[PDB]
Amino acid sequence: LSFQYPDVYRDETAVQDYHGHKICDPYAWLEDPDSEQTKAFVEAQNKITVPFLEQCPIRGLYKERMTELYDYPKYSCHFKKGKRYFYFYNTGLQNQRVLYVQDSLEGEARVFLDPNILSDDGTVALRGYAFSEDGEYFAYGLSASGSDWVTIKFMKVDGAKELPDVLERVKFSCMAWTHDGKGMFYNSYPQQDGKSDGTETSTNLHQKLYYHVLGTDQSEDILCAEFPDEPKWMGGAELSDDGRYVLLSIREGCDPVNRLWYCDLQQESSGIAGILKWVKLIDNFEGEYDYVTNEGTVFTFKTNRHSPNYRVINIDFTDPEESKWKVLVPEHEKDVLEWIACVRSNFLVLCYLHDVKNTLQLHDLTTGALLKIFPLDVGSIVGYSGQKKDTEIFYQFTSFLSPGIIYHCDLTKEELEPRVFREVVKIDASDYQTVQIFYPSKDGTKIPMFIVHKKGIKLDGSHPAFLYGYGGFNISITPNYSVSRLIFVRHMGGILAVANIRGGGEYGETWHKGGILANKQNCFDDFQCAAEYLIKEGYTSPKRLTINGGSNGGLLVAACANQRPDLFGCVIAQVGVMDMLKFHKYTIGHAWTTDYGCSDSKQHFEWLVKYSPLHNVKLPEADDIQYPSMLLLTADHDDRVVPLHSLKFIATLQYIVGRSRKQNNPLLIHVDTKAGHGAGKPTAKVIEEVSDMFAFIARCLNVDWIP
Ligand SMILES: O=C([C@@H]1C=Cc2c(Cl)nc(OCc3ccc(F)cc3)c(=O)n21)N1CCCC1
Repeated sequence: LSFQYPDVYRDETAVQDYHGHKICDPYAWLEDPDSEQTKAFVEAQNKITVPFLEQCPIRGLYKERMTELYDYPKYSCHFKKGKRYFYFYNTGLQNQRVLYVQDSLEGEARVFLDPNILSDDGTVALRGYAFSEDGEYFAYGLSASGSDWVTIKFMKVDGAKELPDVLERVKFSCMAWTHDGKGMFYNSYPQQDGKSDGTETSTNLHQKLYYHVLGTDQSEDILCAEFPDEPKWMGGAELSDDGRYVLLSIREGCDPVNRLWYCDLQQESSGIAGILKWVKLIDNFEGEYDYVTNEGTVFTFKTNRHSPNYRVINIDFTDPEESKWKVLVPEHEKDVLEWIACVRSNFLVLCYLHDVKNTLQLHDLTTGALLKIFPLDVGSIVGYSGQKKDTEIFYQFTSFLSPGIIYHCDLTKEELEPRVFREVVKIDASDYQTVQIFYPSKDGTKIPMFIVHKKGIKLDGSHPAFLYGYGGFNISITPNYSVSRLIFVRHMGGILAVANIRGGGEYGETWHKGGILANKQNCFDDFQCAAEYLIKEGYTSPKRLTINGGSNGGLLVAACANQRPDLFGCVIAQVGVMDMLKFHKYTIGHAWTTDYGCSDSKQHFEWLVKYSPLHNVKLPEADDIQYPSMLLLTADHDDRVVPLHSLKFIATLQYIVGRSRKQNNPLLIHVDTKAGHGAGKPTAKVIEEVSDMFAFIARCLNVDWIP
């Protein structure tokens, strides 16, 4: 190799006992982000990775092309608040998109909130916001350096006037104004020792629900709900459309279930003055209940209660027993109800997932009957606006081969006419083909996969491929426009693939349950079978195949590298969960035990230890097999998945596998600064990251640039 791996001390005395099973953790010390030892480790690692990537002549070519092609106007849906319209817009290469305001759709827009002026490198980003019911006041969250921590600030909308109000210690928070305009619900965590900036690893427990009265200090905020005996519970508030009820959704973890309590605000003795008079309508974690709208005491919810593909029910608060609920929109046999919104008083907009593609349609609130289908090409809905009081909808559609397009429909009209509102890269979609196939996994289950490539290629195994997966947390991986991936097709001759493996939401809760807990290994088997399909069918060959995933997808590709190193040429794991025995100890990791289990349980430990990437690094038995080239990407403010996961994993890879004489493929990490898990990352950093990724592939697989 062009470089030498850093010295990394092994604490051979570090052992944890798990129900009698001893696990050695010689790099446990990398769990302390503040030590001189850990800082020295990160610096030494970056010092080998950066020259390796930057020496690849493809990196500069890729970066230039990405900078050119990503430079196109990006608009969000318009949305109306009070008498004004708002929308986000990026002129092309701004680090953060900017919020604009206008007095009508025809009116001249002006800047309302520009996050770019809050830093010099675009690393302060918006994270959550809420307008008051009348649209005259505005709360917004700010996150620095990509941390999940939020500071909430406030503006008067008329004149875009900054207000003094500031809320600290906010994380994983609701933002909900009471319709009297007096104040806003939000969540905070109690003060903790050490840092709260995203570089700490401290577990987040005892989240509370507070109410902030506009024009007061945070110290005076009213505590409205707390769960002293249930440190993991998190209670989010929303107001009913008529302003009468606070609905509290209590969550215990990342499971699609919640308790649902309500407070009739008219029944408070003296306004919001302390713990509210909660009525515990649904006081268990057996199902999800997501508020859509109400008409008096009849409340409409999206639910998965006895309905793994989701359905719409009405619960009457005056007769709340489950036998009495009405099924407004029954469950479909295969299509998953993703979300539903009430608009124009008595319409419902329903978004379904049909074989991993979105559909959109309009239903009647009173009967649930279908009224109108909104035609879409094959792709995803990634934005929507239209509240109960609104008389129009906007929605944003995206696909693999065309950028986002915004549609508008005036719902006041007899003849409903969905029309293009905003359409914008100077890329010919006709040069590419997209297909969806279904391949059998190990157990026979058919798994969907999308494949995108240049039209007319020969399936002779000669092409480099980029195979992406996630597989968890009920997240569905649906088509989206990616300039970075298309550059790999056009300028590196590549084939793109996304495998819709189990654990995701693509086929509802049964699909999710097929990739969790004792069945987590299904995710990895599904993904390995996707690779085998691409190889058998002649799209690629193992030495030419790159796999990529982020977060739970980082776990995916890391486990696959350990289990089938022969199947892959290159692995890029972004912000991955690698220590499956300790993940629950840090920040919000406790919430993930609903998908993974927890090593505190003897039963769950036996699942986890079999696939935990950190614990399954092993030299391939066969002399002709080495590990694939591997690149781990993380950042120093990733407080979602603390970076120790990647630090410990790369130390282990370099020691166990990197020292072997047969290992010639590099095993590298890069740890970025002023960045976190990914949300809110500035454009400049996104461009650098994708350039790093495709330079790694180019160098490791010796791929030529195609001008
Ligand atoms: O980030 C996550 C998961 C997946 C989506 C998500 C969200 Cl939206 N919020 C998360 O945390 C906030 C939260 C909010 C409410 C709640 F009930 C539990 C957690 C969260 O942890 N997650 N990881 C899972 C694998 C490693 C990272």
